Amino acid sequence: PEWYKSAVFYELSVRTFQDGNGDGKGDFPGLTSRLDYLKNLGVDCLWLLPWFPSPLRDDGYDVADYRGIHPDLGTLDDFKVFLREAHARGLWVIGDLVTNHTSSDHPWFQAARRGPTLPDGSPNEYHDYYVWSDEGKEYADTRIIFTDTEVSNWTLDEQAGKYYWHRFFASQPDLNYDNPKVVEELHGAARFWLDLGLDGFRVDAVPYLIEREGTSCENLPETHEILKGFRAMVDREYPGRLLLAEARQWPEEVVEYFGTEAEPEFHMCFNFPVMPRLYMSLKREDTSSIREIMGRLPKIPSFGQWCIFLRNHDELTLEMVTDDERAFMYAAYAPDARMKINVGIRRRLAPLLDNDRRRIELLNTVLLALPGSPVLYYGDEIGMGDDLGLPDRNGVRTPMQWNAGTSGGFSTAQPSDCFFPPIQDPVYGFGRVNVQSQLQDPSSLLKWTARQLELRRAHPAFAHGDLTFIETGNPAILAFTRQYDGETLLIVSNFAGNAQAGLLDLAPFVGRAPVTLSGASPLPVVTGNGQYPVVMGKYDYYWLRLNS
Amino acid sequence: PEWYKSAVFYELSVRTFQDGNGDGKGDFPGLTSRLDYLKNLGVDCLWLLPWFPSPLRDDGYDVADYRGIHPDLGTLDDFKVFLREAHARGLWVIGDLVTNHTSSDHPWFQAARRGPTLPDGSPNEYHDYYVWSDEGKEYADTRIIFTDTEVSNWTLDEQAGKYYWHRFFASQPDLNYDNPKVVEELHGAARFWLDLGLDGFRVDAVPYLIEREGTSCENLPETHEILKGFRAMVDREYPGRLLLAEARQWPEEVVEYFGTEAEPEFHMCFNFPVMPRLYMSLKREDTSSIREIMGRLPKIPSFGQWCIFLRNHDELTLEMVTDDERAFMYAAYAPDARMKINVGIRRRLAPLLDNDRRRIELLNTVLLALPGSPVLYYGDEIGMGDDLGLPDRNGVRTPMQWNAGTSGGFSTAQPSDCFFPPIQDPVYGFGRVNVQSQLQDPSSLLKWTARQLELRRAHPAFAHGDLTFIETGNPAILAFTRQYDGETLLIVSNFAGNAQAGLLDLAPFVGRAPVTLSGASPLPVVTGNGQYPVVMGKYDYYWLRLNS
Ligand SMILES: [Ca+2]
Ligand SMILES: [Ca+2]
Ligand SMILES: [Mg+2]
Ligand SMILES: [Mg+2]
Repeated sequence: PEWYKSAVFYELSVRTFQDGNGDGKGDFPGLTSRLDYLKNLGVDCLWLLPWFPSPLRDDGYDVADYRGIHPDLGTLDDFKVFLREAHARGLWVIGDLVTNHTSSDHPWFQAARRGPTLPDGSPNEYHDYYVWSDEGKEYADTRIIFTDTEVSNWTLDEQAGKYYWHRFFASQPDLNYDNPKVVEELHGAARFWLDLGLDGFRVDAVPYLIEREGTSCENLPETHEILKGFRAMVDREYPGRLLLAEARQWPEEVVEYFGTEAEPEFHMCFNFPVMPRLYMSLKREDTSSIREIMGRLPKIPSFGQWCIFLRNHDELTLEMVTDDERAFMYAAYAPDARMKINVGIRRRLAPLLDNDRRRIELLNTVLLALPGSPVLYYGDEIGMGDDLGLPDRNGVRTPMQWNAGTSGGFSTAQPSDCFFPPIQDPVYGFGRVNVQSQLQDPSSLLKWTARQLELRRAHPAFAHGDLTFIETGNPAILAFTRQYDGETLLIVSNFAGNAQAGLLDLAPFVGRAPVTLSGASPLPVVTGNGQYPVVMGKYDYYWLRLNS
Repeated sequence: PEWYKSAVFYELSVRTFQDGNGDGKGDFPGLTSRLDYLKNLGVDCLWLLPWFPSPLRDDGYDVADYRGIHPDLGTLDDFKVFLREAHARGLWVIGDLVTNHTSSDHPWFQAARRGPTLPDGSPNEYHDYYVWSDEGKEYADTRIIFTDTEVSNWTLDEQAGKYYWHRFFASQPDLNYDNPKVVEELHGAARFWLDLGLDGFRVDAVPYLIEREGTSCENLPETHEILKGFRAMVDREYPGRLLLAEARQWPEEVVEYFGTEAEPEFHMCFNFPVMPRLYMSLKREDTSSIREIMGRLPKIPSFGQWCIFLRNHDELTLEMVTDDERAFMYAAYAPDARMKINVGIRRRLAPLLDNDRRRIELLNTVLLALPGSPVLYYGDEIGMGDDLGLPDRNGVRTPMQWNAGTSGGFSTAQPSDCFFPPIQDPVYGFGRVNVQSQLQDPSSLLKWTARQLELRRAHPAFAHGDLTFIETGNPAILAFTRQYDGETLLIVSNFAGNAQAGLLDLAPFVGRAPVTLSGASPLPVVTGNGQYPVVMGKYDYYWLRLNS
């Protein structure tokens, strides 16, 4: 069983996790000091957000050199030391491979915008690196992903006197995947890092690579043909290593990015479609939305493994839901206008659940109990909040809060001089929410989280089991099984804020004794026709074993 | 129905609650400015600890003047407006009344220790206020309560040249209750406050009033008669007021202190024995002991009511349990030797339960669902902690933590200057635990507690209903019913730290559906033989109503 199947991932922005030189910006020297924390929390893989040189207009997803380390974060040596030390400790590391586009400041585009043919008469290698147009009329019927900023997907470079394509920001010019030179250019970039010992990538914005006139330009098969090339490259050149796709898409298109047994594609994809239904079912006290969405997920290849997440560095995306659901979400979870952005809500996990421990522990159990490898977003293990006064998605990207000293331990510089200012308010401020406190608090959320991860660690049916929903007779109770290697788990959870009664249909399991995973307290043995009755308190989760 | 029966009491010390002027001592003006806080919290009566002028040898139970107020706290006027402002907001306030003895600094005793007659020949009215002996030998066959500091119960005064009787500290001389002038004083002290519109008294040290040769000098009939005299007086002149006995004796020893229908005495007494038991049941995962001790409660007069609590200004008293019981408690709740004192444990509530919100709620619900007027202790609504770095039981008498400003909002004095220092530790310190945070946090403990007091208030069966334990078939689960006026309450509670299953014997209520007091979500109806199977999560509490 491959390593990425049993792994727990944890996502972080180097620039915001821990600064080590008082300049007010996170860095690899500082990240390297903290590796002990992550490891003993129960994290196996780190996934760092982009670390490359870049004018930082989409926080360094606008890459200006693929083989660099942004000055801010340290040097290539620091990076190597970081890597060596993660590895020393049993930690895997992966990064973000930004494939669909670069910054407008990349030397490549600086050459491209000269003209189609060089002033000395000769032709320009770099102009057919990008995607140009004269009138800029192609690919209408194409959505504008950054709706609150971009009015079109073609913009007008003056130096070139033509239009260029960008699904994202104007300064993030899209890369021409019809030019096979460009495919070799990125093959280089991935070799570069993989040679250093990096254990994989999360690859970014992958549906949008190839663009055909008369289609939406998402999930095209040519796109997939390209990706197939990369996984081919890795399957040959670097056995073991991981490829992980971000695809914000409906469930039938999302599965496509695993490929087939015969034509393998990605090792992992994020389960984007389950994550909103989690929040929705919460507010509706109705888990149906969850059952439907999981029931629309085909078997994936032997090698595939789902990637499960609650939140991340981005807005809670609501693009891939019906209009009716979208509006309902906004009213229930985004009452103020500055809580919205693009087609999504820009908030951290805890503020979304109104800082309610009970609801928080609940939705983390379901993150753990589903089929996949879970990824934690940094700071949510201690219950960090947001600063909605920061532009774009910066309010969920504040500094990690280590203790109650200056800037919460992230830096010796005053908050004002940090790159993003650490939360100081009475509820979510570092005064009250920080790691050092919760390493001393016996009942803290951090201890709770460490202690539950460990519990999942001791049962592999979580990581590797099959799944099968149960009948509860009550939409607020959601039950399912996980079997793997002789182990049958029964996970029941109550999405209602008050007590709820179910009748569980355990017909398949007649004669078996249920017991608690924690302490094996015995429950009555299934009998009769196997209709097991239950009552459940507000937001309870029962994690169970069935013994034959 | 008499106000004291429905009410929720709240115990604070003025000296430690809020400081108006920055002297570093709480006082009435400061207290006055926090009355909205208390109104909104949900409580009905303020029990104040001793505010009388005193040298403070025995924490102000050593009184220098029963008709004044200690100067640290304010003036008689400050008190009158505090009282006018409490009342204006529907709060009753009661005070501490120390009947058996005064301080050696009381004028009475200073004037008493001259001699049986004056330097002008004439006799000395105040010689007979206290209790004198020539050889000091009477009243062997009586114990020395404070076995630690005191040797004798007679102490030699050189100025009077005689011995005086004192049950307590030698600076707390017994009043001479066989002298009728003194009974007059006791009545006049009580009348002073009752005129100001004080609503009642906690009456202190009653068993030891009268002392007789040849007895225990405890619980004597003569002493009961004075209290009847006392009760009689208040019924005549100030009807509606409350007299509550402080007195730590088993419930069947204490019933007497209510008196009888014909000859009233005290309106309320404390029930001590359940208190330790709730704690023990939790950690033994077994509730027999609670059932058993409510089972053994005597009948009490119509006007009677029991008082009932969790923690307070003193140590968790383990006098009222078996030795084997006392060991379990010390083993489970007092790992550190220095958490022990005086057959008790000197820790606040959240620390006792490892700051575990679930356990903390668990226990408060039961306190509030059980018969008896509950008294809550300042600071436990926000989960304050303790300072064992302070002597005696001053660990649990730290200043209230209002916000995260200087001295946690209590004073403008720096922490070192405050009367006792506010707690600053990582877990329970005012940077992390305070009112300002908890009001701003939609899911705080403080808000929860108000929710719950609201919930109690809506169902009179909690104040006036009878009590009937049911079966469950599993010790960790504790179920009972409250009934008054047609309404029937069913409150089920889980004392185990993991899921548990029960079979509730609801035979008396077949054909009836239980429903949630919170959002009125209903459950399966009761059917057949009336055995109603349940499941409960760790430390759950189910507050239910039964409809016909
Ligand atoms: Ca593209
Ligand atoms: Ca006496
Ligand atoms: Mg730095
Ligand atoms: Mg003062």
